Amino acid sequence: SYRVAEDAREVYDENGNIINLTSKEFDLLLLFIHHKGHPYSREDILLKVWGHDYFGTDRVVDDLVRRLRRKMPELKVETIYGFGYRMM
Repeated sequence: SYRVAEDAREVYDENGNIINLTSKEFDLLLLFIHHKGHPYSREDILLKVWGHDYFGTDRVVDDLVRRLRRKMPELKVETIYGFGYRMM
């Protein structure tokens, strides 16, 4: 339902509306779309999006996912309760 330009870091919906993701939102999108079905824990996402020296709340991951899903409601992201997220 989306055209994802990984060079321009832009997303276009099926009608050609531009969807502007932040850099972390785009990184998260790439984790999902190239690994469909894979269960990502919150820590897994943190290490790949925030890096190796972040020790704060994992609720930043939940926030990032919600922002991505509000910007891209047709994405088949699913919450894995108590664990993390996957995209089908």
